[PDB]
Amino acid sequence: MNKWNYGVFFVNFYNKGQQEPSKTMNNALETLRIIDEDTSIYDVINIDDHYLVKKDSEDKKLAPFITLGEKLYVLATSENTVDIAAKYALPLVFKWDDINEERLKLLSFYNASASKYNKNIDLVRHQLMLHVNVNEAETVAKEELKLYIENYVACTQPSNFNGSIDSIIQSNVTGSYKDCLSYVANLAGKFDNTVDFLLCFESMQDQNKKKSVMIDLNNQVIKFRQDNNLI
Amino acid sequence: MNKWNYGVFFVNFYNKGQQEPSKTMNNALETLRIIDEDTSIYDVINIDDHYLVKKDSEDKKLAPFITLGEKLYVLATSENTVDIAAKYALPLVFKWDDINEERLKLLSFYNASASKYNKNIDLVRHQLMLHVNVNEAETVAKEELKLYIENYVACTQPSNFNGSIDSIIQSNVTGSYKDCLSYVANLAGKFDNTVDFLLCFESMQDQNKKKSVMIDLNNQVIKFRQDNNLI
Ligand SMILES: CCCCCCCCCCC[C@H](CC(=O)O)c1c(C)c(C)cc2c1nc1c(=O)[nH]c(=O)nc-1n2C[C@H](O)[C@H](O)[C@H](O)COP(=O)(O)O
Ligand SMILES: CCCCCCCCCCC[C@H](CC(=O)O)c1c(C)c(C)cc2c1nc1c(=O)[nH]c(=O)nc-1n2C[C@H](O)[C@H](O)[C@H](O)COP(=O)(O)O
Ligand SMILES: CCCCCCCCCCC[C@H](CC(=O)O)c1c(C)c(C)cc2c1nc1c(=O)[nH]c(=O)nc-1n2C[C@H](O)[C@H](O)[C@H](O)COP(=O)(O)O
Ligand SMILES: CCCCCCCCCCC[C@H](CC(=O)O)c1c(C)c(C)cc2c1nc1c(=O)[nH]c(=O)nc-1n2C[C@H](O)[C@H](O)[C@H](O)COP(=O)(O)O
Repeated sequence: MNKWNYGVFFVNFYNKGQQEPSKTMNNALETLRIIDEDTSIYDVINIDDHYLVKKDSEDKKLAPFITLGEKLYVLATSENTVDIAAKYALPLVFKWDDINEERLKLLSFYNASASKYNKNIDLVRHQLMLHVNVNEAETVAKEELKLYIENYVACTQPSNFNGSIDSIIQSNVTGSYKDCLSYVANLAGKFDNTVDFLLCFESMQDQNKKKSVMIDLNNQVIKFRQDNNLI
Repeated sequence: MNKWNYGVFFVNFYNKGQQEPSKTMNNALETLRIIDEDTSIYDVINIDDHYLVKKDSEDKKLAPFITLGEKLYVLATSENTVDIAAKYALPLVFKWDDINEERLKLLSFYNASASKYNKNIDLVRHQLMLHVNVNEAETVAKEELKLYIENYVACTQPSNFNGSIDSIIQSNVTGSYKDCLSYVANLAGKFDNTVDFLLCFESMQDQNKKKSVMIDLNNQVIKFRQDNNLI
């Protein structure tokens, strides 16, 4: 409730970045391995696949409901699909490809709508979806995440790709460790400190890096909690 | 006696019919509180929404995963898929709508594939999805459950509502508590007692039976456990 739960997510696509169709998955099976045996704190896994047109037999967009464990959430996909969520008090799951700016404009309607329906959402915690990529070398990390995406937008019809693939990244989480930690736990802030994270560590090719950037942070939260009043 | 597990699923479609627009969603939310608020045996939830053509520009059908907490699953969408799932020796989620005859011919296919990749399968809990209807007057349910499906049916293209949707209902759980129970138990045996349940109590409108069937199960199972010791 000040205590930040952590989850993991994966996109669902064919041959992300460069990785050969079989490889993308073995990596993702490893990402899950850690979860089970080499960590704790990663307590839920998600599967971003939202780039899809979800409409019934009447060209009617379905209600993006995200399920995490017993809990149920709804993707803050728009101003209408977000307003509505206020109505029933449901928490939102912030998109990954949302320039932090614009995605901030949406927890805004969600404070404004909550108001409207005179709803009391002080205990509703949003979920933030970030694409981590940690490499002591500033720049390798960014040119690596610009491959997980550049593929991803082959599918989605992107106008951005005229002037924006850098911002998404700039919005996402990358660089050395400390600047990664100090960036998110900075961003939490711009979200009135009301979010939990679903962070994709799949741009990261060097498995050993990834396994190390995972159990590090585990051993970090597991402590931060322990250390001072959590569980 | 290995400790069997239970989740809860929800179907996802609009203007159900019989249940007006925000009728369903308002019941849905009531299921949800049952879980959070008065139960302890419902570990996860799910929002089935199968009837889609998870295609893309390239027309490649997307890997139909399903996630239940920190664990990954592969929906028995077909015979290949199951086979593919056989490799990674990932569990399967048998779906509420395939006729028990196909939620079996399919399980059969898995095990063929699996012990044909050397992937040990012993300890692999699969997951059964069934709609439920409970009320002493074991004839009611079938009507209010026949309804739901009859209210959904249209899209999917079921090899039967041009005959009747009596197989599907036959496959799911209609009748009366005391009975129903004994019957799914009877269904677990058809899969070497290594299948877990995902129960969607959303056929039954009277929300009092709902909260009762539910809390009825709960206690009854957490009692069982506290007994033969497993919690
Ligand atoms: C490595 C690749 C990318 C990783 C990205 C995600 C990593 C997880 C983030 C770790 C959190 C970290 C703690 C850790 O290092 O152990 C961490 C860091 C590094 C920093 C700089 C600040 C953190 C913080 N963690 C928390 C936290 O867990 N809970 C919290 O309430 N505040 C935290 N804060 C500050 C909050 O803003 C503030 O303390 C809180 O709102 C108190 O409220 P008020 O001011 O209103 O009284
Ligand atoms: C936990 C499981 C939940 C239960 C599942 C059974 C079905 C529940 C249905 C809940 C309906 C509810 C409607 C309510 O009561 O008013 C409801 C909810 C709770 C939410 C979050 C969204 C709804 C929605 N209902 C509708 C709807 O009825 N019709 C519609 O066209 N869009 C609806 N949407 C929104 C779509 O996002 C939108 O159509 C699409 O994004 C197009 O807009 P744009 O692109 O511009 O964003
Ligand atoms: C009311 C709405 C509909 C509800 C439908 C979903 C829930 C249905 C109830 C099923 C759970 C129930 C739990 C309970 O007892 O409280 C339940 C029922 C009703 C019945 C009839 C049998 C149960 C059973 N539950 C378990 C169980 O949790 N674990 C177990 O190992 N065996 C259980 N069994 C027996 C196994 O089949 C048995 O272990 C095996 O056949 C023998 O193994 P071996 O070959 O090694 O010797
Ligand atoms: C947990 C994170 C997600 C993983 C990352 C996303 C990338 C792919 C992950 C799994 C890889 C794998 C490929 C492999 O190992 O060779 C893989 C898996 C595990 C699964 C379950 C399905 C795959 C699949 N790979 C491919 C593929 O490369 N190409 C393709 O055309 N279809 C692929 N499919 C689709 C099926 O083969 C089939 O076309 C369809 O599902 C049949 O459904 P229906 O007939 O019922 O509609």
